[PDB]
Amino acid sequence: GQAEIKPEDAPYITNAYKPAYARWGFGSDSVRNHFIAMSGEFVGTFLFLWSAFVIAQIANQAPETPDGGSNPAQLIMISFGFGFGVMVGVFITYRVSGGNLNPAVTLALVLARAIPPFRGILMAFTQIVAGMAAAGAASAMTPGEIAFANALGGGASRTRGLFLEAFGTAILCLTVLMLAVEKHRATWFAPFVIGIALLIAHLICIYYTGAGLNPARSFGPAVAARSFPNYHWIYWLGPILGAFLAYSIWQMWKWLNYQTTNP
Amino acid sequence: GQAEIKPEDAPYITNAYKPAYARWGFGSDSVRNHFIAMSGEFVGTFLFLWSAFVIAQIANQAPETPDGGSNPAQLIMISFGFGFGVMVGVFITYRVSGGNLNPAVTLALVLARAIPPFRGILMAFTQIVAGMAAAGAASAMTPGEIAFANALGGGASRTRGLFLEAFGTAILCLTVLMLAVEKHRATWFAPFVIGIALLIAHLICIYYTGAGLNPARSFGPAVAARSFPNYHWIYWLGPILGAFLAYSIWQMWKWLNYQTTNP
Amino acid sequence: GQAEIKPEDAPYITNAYKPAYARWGFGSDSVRNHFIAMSGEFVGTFLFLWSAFVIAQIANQAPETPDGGSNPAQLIMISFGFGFGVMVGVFITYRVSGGNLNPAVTLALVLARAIPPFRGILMAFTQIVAGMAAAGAASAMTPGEIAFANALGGGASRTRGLFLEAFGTAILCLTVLMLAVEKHRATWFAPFVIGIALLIAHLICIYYTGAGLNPARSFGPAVAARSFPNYHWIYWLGPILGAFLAYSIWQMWKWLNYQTTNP
Amino acid sequence: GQAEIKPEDAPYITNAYKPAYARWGFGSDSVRNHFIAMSGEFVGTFLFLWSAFVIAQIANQAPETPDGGSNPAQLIMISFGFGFGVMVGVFITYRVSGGNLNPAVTLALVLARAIPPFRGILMAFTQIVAGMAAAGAASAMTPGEIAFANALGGGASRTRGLFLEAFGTAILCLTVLMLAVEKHRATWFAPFVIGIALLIAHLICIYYTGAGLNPARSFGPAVAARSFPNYHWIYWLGPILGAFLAYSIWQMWKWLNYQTTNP
Ligand SMILES: CCCCCCCCO[C@@H]1O[C@H](CO)[C@@H](O)[C@H](O)[C@H]1O
Ligand SMILES: CCCCCCCCO[C@@H]1O[C@H](CO)[C@@H](O)[C@H](O)[C@H]1O
Ligand SMILES: CCCCCCCCO[C@@H]1O[C@H](CO)[C@@H](O)[C@H](O)[C@H]1O
Ligand SMILES: CCCCCCCCO[C@@H]1O[C@H](CO)[C@@H](O)[C@H](O)[C@H]1O
Ligand SMILES: CCCCCCCCO[C@@H]1O[C@H](CO)[C@@H](O)[C@H](O)[C@H]1O
Ligand SMILES: CCCCCCCCO[C@@H]1O[C@H](CO)[C@@H](O)[C@H](O)[C@H]1O
Ligand SMILES: CCCCCCCCO[C@@H]1O[C@H](CO)[C@@H](O)[C@H](O)[C@H]1O
Ligand SMILES: CCCCCCCCO[C@@H]1O[C@H](CO)[C@@H](O)[C@H](O)[C@H]1O
Ligand SMILES: CCCCCCCCO[C@@H]1O[C@H](CO)[C@@H](O)[C@H](O)[C@H]1O
Ligand SMILES: CCCCCCCCO[C@@H]1O[C@H](CO)[C@@H](O)[C@H](O)[C@H]1O
Ligand SMILES: CCCCCCCCO[C@@H]1O[C@H](CO)[C@@H](O)[C@H](O)[C@H]1O
Ligand SMILES: CCCCCCCCO[C@@H]1O[C@H](CO)[C@@H](O)[C@H](O)[C@H]1O
Ligand SMILES: CCCCCCCCO[C@@H]1O[C@H](CO)[C@@H](O)[C@H](O)[C@H]1O
Ligand SMILES: CCCCCCCCO[C@@H]1O[C@H](CO)[C@@H](O)[C@H](O)[C@H]1O
Ligand SMILES: CCCCCCCCO[C@@H]1O[C@H](CO)[C@@H](O)[C@H](O)[C@H]1O
Ligand SMILES: CCCCCCCCO[C@@H]1O[C@H](CO)[C@@H](O)[C@H](O)[C@H]1O
Ligand SMILES: CCCCCCCCO[C@@H]1O[C@H](CO)[C@@H](O)[C@H](O)[C@H]1O
Ligand SMILES: CCCCCCCCO[C@@H]1O[C@H](CO)[C@@H](O)[C@H](O)[C@H]1O
Ligand SMILES: CCCCCCCCO[C@@H]1O[C@H](CO)[C@@H](O)[C@H](O)[C@H]1O
Ligand SMILES: CCCCCCCCO[C@@H]1O[C@H](CO)[C@@H](O)[C@H](O)[C@H]1O
Ligand SMILES: CCCCCCCCO[C@H]1O[C@@H](CO)[C@H](O)[C@@H](O)[C@@H]1O
Ligand SMILES: CCCCCCCCO[C@H]1O[C@@H](CO)[C@H](O)[C@@H](O)[C@@H]1O
Ligand SMILES: CCCCCCCCO[C@H]1O[C@@H](CO)[C@H](O)[C@@H](O)[C@@H]1O
Ligand SMILES: CCCCCCCCO[C@H]1O[C@@H](CO)[C@H](O)[C@@H](O)[C@@H]1O
Ligand SMILES: [Cl-]
Ligand SMILES: [Cl-]
Ligand SMILES: [Cl-]
Ligand SMILES: [Cl-]
Ligand SMILES: [Cl-]
Ligand SMILES: [Cl-]
Ligand SMILES: [Cl-]
Ligand SMILES: [Cl-]
Ligand SMILES: [Cl-]
Repeated sequence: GQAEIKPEDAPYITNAYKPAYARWGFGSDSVRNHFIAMSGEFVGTFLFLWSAFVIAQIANQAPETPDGGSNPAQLIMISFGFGFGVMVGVFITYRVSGGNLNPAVTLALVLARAIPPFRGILMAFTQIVAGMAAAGAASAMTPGEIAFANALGGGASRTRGLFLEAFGTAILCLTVLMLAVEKHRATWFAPFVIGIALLIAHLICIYYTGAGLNPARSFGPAVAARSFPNYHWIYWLGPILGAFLAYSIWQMWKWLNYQTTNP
Repeated sequence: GQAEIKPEDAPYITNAYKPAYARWGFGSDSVRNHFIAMSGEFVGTFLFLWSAFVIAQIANQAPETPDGGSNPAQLIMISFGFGFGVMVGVFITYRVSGGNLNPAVTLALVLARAIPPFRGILMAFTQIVAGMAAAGAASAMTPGEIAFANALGGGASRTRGLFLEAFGTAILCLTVLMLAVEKHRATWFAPFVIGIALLIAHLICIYYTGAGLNPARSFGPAVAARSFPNYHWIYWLGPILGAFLAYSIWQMWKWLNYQTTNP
Repeated sequence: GQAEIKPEDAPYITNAYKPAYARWGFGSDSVRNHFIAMSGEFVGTFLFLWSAFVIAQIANQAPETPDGGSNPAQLIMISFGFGFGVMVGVFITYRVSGGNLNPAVTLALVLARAIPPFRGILMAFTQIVAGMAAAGAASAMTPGEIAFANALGGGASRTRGLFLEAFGTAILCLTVLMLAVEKHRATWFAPFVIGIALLIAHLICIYYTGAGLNPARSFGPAVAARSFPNYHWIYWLGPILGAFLAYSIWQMWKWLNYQTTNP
Repeated sequence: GQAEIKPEDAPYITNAYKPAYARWGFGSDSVRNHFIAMSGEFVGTFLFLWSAFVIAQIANQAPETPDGGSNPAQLIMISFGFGFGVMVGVFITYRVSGGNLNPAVTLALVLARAIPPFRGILMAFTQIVAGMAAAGAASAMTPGEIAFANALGGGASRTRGLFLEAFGTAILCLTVLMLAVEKHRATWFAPFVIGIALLIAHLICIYYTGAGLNPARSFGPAVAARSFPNYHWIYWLGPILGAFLAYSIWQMWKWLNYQTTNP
């Protein structure tokens, strides 16, 4: 009553498709392993953010919408660039670094003790450098003035923008926690769900905040544009609050042993 | 002829990705387990409906279409917010509560005896409170008048709207029954299919009814807007009829032992 | 070196998610089994085509595009209704009838000897009745004149339309053959790929032919509109040619034992 | 503690859904096996590029956007045609040829030693002939002048276009390497990720270069239009550079034994 697995096909069963941080135990603090993790975060964050920056540049060449109105097709395009861009980046780098590609996601995972603090700082630094490189590349590669930096819009105040950014980032981070960090038959598929979470968070936030949801995404274009709005802090504090909210929900479920009827 | 599973990778095989209601047997009536289920429905319904309400708010800032015409890009955006929003919510909460996020889905599952009536009532109450919280949050977070409450449009009568809502809800509930409640190799993937079902149901209904398809989705914005149209009942009776239709089809297939050639 | 499967989780492994026709051997010619198959095709085809007809009705209320031009957002909406509509229908009915939902797909599968001719005729008749019911329901449920019947457009001739319909249907049928009929680790996922194939085929065909790709989809609206264009035959012959082309490619690969390096 | 697999269901476990090149060992140099591989690349590339060419033809009938601006809905439609078109093609041909459908992808895989050079040349030649056939068919099937040939736009220079094409092709090729060539539990799903990578690469490139990303995609329409721009070379050199960049990253990760904490 077992189905035969041919020896040439055993790798597709034995080689689990799991985030790299699930297997960062003893031995992980070598220079080699720190470099692997940094290289995954650099490559992944660069390709995700470069892609999404060029896509936003293009989408923002659409004719202006009167009276401050929204442009649904434009918003869909930009959300695809970030949502599908992160999906591809995370699928590529999942077994390299785990594909965080976002200092707020790394923060949630350090709070959850999925990633130790020093490795987490290395990853976050890498993501921010990658975002600076992506912004510089996207600027160099496109004509016109930079149109992919974050700014308030749509009549949103700074306070509203802070809360939009926090709850959007929370959705993203809770997705990573429940699909990638939690170990089950759907862990392999987490990069898909993470990408859809980011897609959604962009449909919520682009019109009002530009959609930061990721300090590395917001910092790099500000550097490249040589321009920091005085409300730039919302793109740091909002995602940090969202990481903590997501962690807090996950932690409650872990204390409750959520997945088991009779612990 | 078996492929080796390394002990560190056994959790990805042994921990099934299955809806929580599949494992609610003896022991389930503890306060702990009722609270777990309520917390999954609250978190999931809040994040799904909050997201989708803000997305609809934004989409409804598009310039008006003349002569009552439709705006396909706008309709696509809103359908993404509800369809992908529910997808993310259900993937997050699948092993917490099963991710119903909708009193009509809970009703279908109580009729199918997947969920017992008292737990079902607790879940439905939770969903309605979550929808009120989401509406209040989305209103507080966005400028302008609320634009995410349901209303008839597109020249549709109340009777047409009732039938559109019933058949759209039936599609959703039959999806949950056949992909999540029925146990097979695709059960793990049900949250994806459920989200696409809801996406479709929004492309059918937004233009004509606003797309309720979920009494908790329709009630909360009416509370927040301090406004109930006299036809609000279609957003309760239509989804209830759809739950019964879906249940009736599933029940026929169960009586027939559909999946087996020679019972 | 094996991972434990808890007895309550064995159904998710032992109950394969496979099309019903894979298991239609001895015993299949009972009235019960013919009725099961017909009921799957009726329910699936009705929900798919009803959904997609209402979605097309709505999309076709968009303001007219000047000079015969195309409207990409409108075309995307309609393609979503048919592509995601068929995806949901096939996922629901996969283990009931196999989810053909299309006489041309049934024809390809009768040529491939996946489905015997008498059962195939029963299924095709059912699909055509379902399409008539869906058209009548969609008409009854929506205001205005029917806008979901097929017609030539975009400057396309009948001959061009015949070839567009044939090659689009071939893509669909080759997808079913290679993902659902062929037995492998991705068979379970065929409903997804089938839906994307149909999505693509609609982006190819709507503007020029209305996108028939399915005689049951084309016949029912003509009945409901009390209107058959003299070129209606392209919506029968084109899909029949496409079924044969797909079958011919698959048959060549089967003769070649494509999947095996050293037969 | 094992779940029963019924003998009729063993094929869905034993028949791995893996790219054909994973199993091209001894015996592969027969005429039969060369023909199988060529037939997969021909069928797959023809259906992908034919589909996407007709879709682009249609999308390019949209009313002109003033002042050189972008049209997000149009760009989304075209990206769907190539991204979902390649997805369907690769799912169909995965176990036939591996579904490269692109000389630059074949080049990356020859550099990675996944495909030997002579077979690789045969595949690339086939892809280019398929692209010529697809262009000729799409032209013959549609009214109007050909609108699916690549050209610079959006104010992009040749140098910018070369770099956009190189980095977009790199994303595609790194996706193939890390999801299809690398052997793990997600290899079966690589056709999905490959299609999303191509979707993204089109949202980056269409507006500025037309999106070549594939010498067979760029050559065939130039032949059919009897028109080669003097910058046509960017559609060869850009994808070749991208293949090398992707290979270089993958090779670094292979030298590092990326997937293992303690080699
Ligand atoms: C002398 C004591 C040496 C202790 C070496 C312990 C190395 C544990 O190392 C861990 O092993 C697991 C496999 O068992 C892997 O999954 C982890 O990737 C790895 O970090
Ligand atoms: C890895 C990223 C390298 C990208 C290099 C960007 C391409 C340079 O592009 C050049 O920019 C000039 C102004 O800077 C313009 O005047 C040129 O005509 C344009 O080609
Ligand atoms: C919604 C309540 C928490 C978010 C509030 C964001 C306030 C942003 O506003 C900041 O408030 C600070 C404290 O009052 C003042 O010190 C700063 O000058 C002011 O910019
Ligand atoms: C406390 C939140 C974290 C902020 C991250 C560091 C980004 C700050 O960065 C700095 O912004 C200043 C604005 O006054 C500028 O003058 C500098 O130009 C800018 O680089
Ligand atoms: C086995 C791990 C579970 C730990 C015991 C959980 C018992 C608490 O159970 C729940 O706690 C909630 C507090 O958030 C209360 O609101 C609920 O009323 C209560 O049922
Ligand atoms: C003295 C009698 C005590 C009866 C205790 C029965 C507990 C059954 O409990 C059930 O067990 C299943 C595992 O077997 C789990 O899947 C279910 O989650 C759980 O509800
Ligand atoms: C968890 C949800 C908490 C969200 C709080 C909403 C943000 C408050 O936002 C404020 O609303 C005022 C009117 O109410 C406006 O006048 C302000 O300028 C706007 O900032
Ligand atoms: C399509 C037939 C079933 C749906 C019918 C919806 C009727 C909604 O209309 C209601 O009909 C009731 C009964 O006649 C009257 O009592 C109510 O006043 C009227 O509002
Ligand atoms: C029978 C269908 C279920 C209805 C769910 C309860 C919602 C009713 O709710 C009530 O609607 C009334 C309209 O007359 C109002 O006057 C109240 O303002 C409103 O809260
Ligand atoms: C093994 C479980 C199957 C129960 C026996 C089913 C026998 C009925 O079989 C079917 O019943 C339908 C009623 O809906 C009739 O319309 C069909 O003609 C008949 O074939
Ligand atoms: C006296 C001879 C009676 C012959 C009865 C043969 C029944 C075969 O029946 C077949 O069995 C397979 C399981 O083995 C199932 O997968 C198929 O669904 C079923 O059609
Ligand atoms: C299962 C499908 C049943 C759907 C019934 C369709 C709803 C009837 O709808 C009615 O159509 C009339 C004209 O026919 C209009 O005049 C009405 O005001 C409209 O309500
Ligand atoms: C492209 C070649 C095959 C498709 C051709 C479609 C021809 C549709 O045209 C039909 O051609 C028939 C045969 O000449 C004539 O008998 C019919 O009157 C004419 O309508
Ligand atoms: C040979 C292709 C199959 C055609 C399927 C049958 C559809 C024909 O149907 C018939 O079309 C005629 C047009 O002359 C009409 O007069 C009838 O109104 C119509 O129902
Ligand atoms: C083991 C099953 C494989 C059957 C033998 C296949 C041998 C034919 O092989 C191929 O046949 C093609 C015909 O379409 C020719 O075009 C090719 O040149 C030839 O290599
Ligand atoms: C006399 C020596 C003959 C050597 C024949 C070796 C054939 C190896 O052939 C390989 O076998 C593998 C299965 O083991 C398959 O996966 C590969 O597809 C196949 O190329
Ligand atoms: C496999 C691809 C075969 C496709 C054949 C294309 C259809 C021929 O189509 C014809 O093109 C003529 C000009 O060439 C036009 O004048 C016709 O009226 C149009 O029908
Ligand atoms: C960005 C730097 C690498 C890409 C540069 C693309 C240059 C395309 O420009 C080419 O440059 C060649 C070498 O100077 C000259 O020989 C060619 O005439 C000129 O067309
Ligand atoms: C070196 C990059 C590879 C180029 C691939 C071959 C395509 C060249 O092709 C040739 O382009 C020439 C332009 O001068 C033309 O005159 C010919 O018309 C054209 O077919
Ligand atoms: C077991 C296979 C791993 C081979 C040994 C890798 C040791 C190199 O390790 C890394 O090399 C990088 C070079 O790219 C350096 O930048 C890093 O500082 C270093 O940690
Ligand atoms: C990507 C974001 C990385 C988060 C790094 C958080 C840095 C906090 O790390 C802290 O860990 C404490 C252990 O409890 C130590 O006591 C402190 O010294 C240390 O600063
Ligand atoms: C989310 C919607 C929850 C549906 C709850 C339905 C409430 C009906 O529950 C009913 O169950 C019956 C058992 O047959 C009892 O006899 C009744 O007393 C009870 O009201
Ligand atoms: C959905 C479309 C169903 C296709 C049914 C095709 C009907 C052809 O079936 C044919 O089978 C032959 C066996 O070789 C018989 O000899 C013929 O009598 C019979 O008509
Ligand atoms: C689709 C693109 C196919 C790439 C084919 C690359 C052709 C290079 O192949 C090369 O292989 C070398 C082995 O090191 C030989 O020494 C050379 O003779 C040969 O040209
Ligand atoms: Cl260590
Ligand atoms: Cl403020
Ligand atoms: Cl109990
Ligand atoms: Cl009415
Ligand atoms: Cl029988
Ligand atoms: Cl003609
Ligand atoms: Cl050989
Ligand atoms: Cl240049
Ligand atoms: Cl899977």
